[PDB]
Amino acid sequence: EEILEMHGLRRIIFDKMTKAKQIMPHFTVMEEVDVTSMVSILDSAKARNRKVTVTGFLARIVPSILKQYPYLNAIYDETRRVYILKKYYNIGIAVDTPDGLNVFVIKDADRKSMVEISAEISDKASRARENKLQLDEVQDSTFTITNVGTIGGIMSTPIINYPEVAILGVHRILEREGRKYMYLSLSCDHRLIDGAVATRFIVDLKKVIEDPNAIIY
Amino acid sequence: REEILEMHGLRRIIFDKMTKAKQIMPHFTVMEEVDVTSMVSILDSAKARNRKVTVTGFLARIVPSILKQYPYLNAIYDETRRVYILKKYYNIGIAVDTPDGLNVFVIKDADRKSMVEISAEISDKASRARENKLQLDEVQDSTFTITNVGTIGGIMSTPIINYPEVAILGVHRILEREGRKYMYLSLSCDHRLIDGAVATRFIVDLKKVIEDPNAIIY
Amino acid sequence: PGREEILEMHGLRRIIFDKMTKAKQIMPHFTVMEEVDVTSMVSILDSAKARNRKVTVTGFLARIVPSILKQYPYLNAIYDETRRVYILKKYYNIGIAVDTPDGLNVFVIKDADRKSMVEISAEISDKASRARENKLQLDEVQDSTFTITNVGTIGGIMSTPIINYPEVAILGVHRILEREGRKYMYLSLSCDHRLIDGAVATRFIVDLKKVIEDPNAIIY
Repeated sequence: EEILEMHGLRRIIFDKMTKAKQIMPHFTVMEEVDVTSMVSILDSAKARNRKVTVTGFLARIVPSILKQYPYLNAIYDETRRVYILKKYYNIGIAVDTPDGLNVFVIKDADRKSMVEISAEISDKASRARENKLQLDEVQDSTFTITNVGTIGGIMSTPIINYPEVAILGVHRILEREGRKYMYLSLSCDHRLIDGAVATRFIVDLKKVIEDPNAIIY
Repeated sequence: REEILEMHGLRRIIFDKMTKAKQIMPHFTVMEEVDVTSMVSILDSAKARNRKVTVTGFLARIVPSILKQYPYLNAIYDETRRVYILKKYYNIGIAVDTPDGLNVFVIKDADRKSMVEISAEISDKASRARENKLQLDEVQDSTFTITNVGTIGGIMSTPIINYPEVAILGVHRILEREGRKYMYLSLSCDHRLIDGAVATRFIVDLKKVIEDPNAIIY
Repeated sequence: PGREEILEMHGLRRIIFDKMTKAKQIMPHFTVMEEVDVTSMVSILDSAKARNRKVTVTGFLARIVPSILKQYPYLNAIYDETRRVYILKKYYNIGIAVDTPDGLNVFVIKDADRKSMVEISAEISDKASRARENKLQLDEVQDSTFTITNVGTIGGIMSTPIINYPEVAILGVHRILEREGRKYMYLSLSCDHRLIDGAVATRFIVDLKKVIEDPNAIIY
């Protein structure tokens, strides 16, 4: 039988994942989303230009709804008692590497359009796998998105990249009937993200991916 | 540019008691799918003359029934480790949203109460709950808890049992398929008292009823 | 009104209390799930319920899973109590979850990679039927490198299972469905989200979908 000891990166996640579920009791909701109009919005932007990914695109909406449900992007402090809510909506997106997991953070989302968000993610990925991500480039996420939905899955119950308060679960696009669906999932600090507040968000995010001719306004 | 926001009356009460919730009770939570077709037209008819009732208050009536079949799930955790205390009355925690936070109220002795007596209650217990007029009377010895979010959204959640009880039951949005109307159900519980198996055997033995309410007359 | 009743604790009950308390105490849990075209499997079972009793879903599954624990070695491990340790295991000894009157028991198909479909399915009843009668021996309940829990012999679409501590991964079997015009079923995974990352976890079950997905090829 072969062993090892906890190495560099694998060390960071060991201690941050223990912390994560050590401290924050998790609650998770899932919602079906008609990503049909979605798809053809991506299959149109792939032709007439370049880029956008399912991931990137979902990162363009996510802030604007964090804006609306304020409690969803805070972090939890040293101090039991307090919270620091956040008003600079910028996201992290977890990538697989060789050495381990990662979460580069694309700064103030709600100001880089969709194309950009999605080249940002690649520059930060194709480097993530080289692990040449300057330590600047991994801080200050108000909130995080995780997509297995490239590698597979249909539904996940993620662990909240601490010390954020929420994270979002992206997945494989599945073909039931004749319209393309994808389940999303949200896990969040149920010390503060209550019954409704939880859902009420995912349902709203749902509500947009499910009518993007709107996003325009 | 940030915002402090500590906590208040309730927030702080929920904080500690969610901390305390999922700190001791390890969580198995399972989901079955229910052909709630035959339940919906039950209700949708009672609108056309019977005044009520509600998806919840309906589940609430059957729920106790099925508890008496598997005692372990209507059981409260305790003080010292080493102690179990299952109860044999039935008061069901059913928890609405407020602007203040998550409130939870218990329909005392639901096993004696009527589909309507239940539902015509949850209403006057929750119109209050948001406008914050709810007596201590209305909030103590719960035996188990049900939590409808599908009046809002979602297909399935991973809800967290209300302490110190031992199981909980999530309800979520109702969707068409064939189109018969299904919706997913979920119940989470303590994996010390409720071995995985027997919880499943609870929701199916619930699932079954929701799919044969004719046969609720037993 | 009302009247409660204080119900104490026991050998096996209290050992479940423990394994469980201490399961989620330190295994911070992740869950993921895919859906399988179990339609091409399920029918295989059906040709062989006719001529060669028996073979199950649990049987079928048990005998594929290790060959997929081979590809990703990271989930076939114990979790160590000099804290920071590995014990990535390299032999496969698959666990099983089963309801016995007294409480949840587990047992192990010693060396799964060496046993054919039937033999394991023989062994499972020859142990469940004996855990039920509470006559199951100390060397049979040990050494599990990984465990499967089936509930869809009673129900469930999908559940978040709890690892048999101190293993490191668990796979959760469910009922089949009949979507249209196909027979699907949800599988589930739960693993220590440290010694097992984000992707990997799914990347795993997906390759396990893959070889339920086309059994026709699993002659070799």
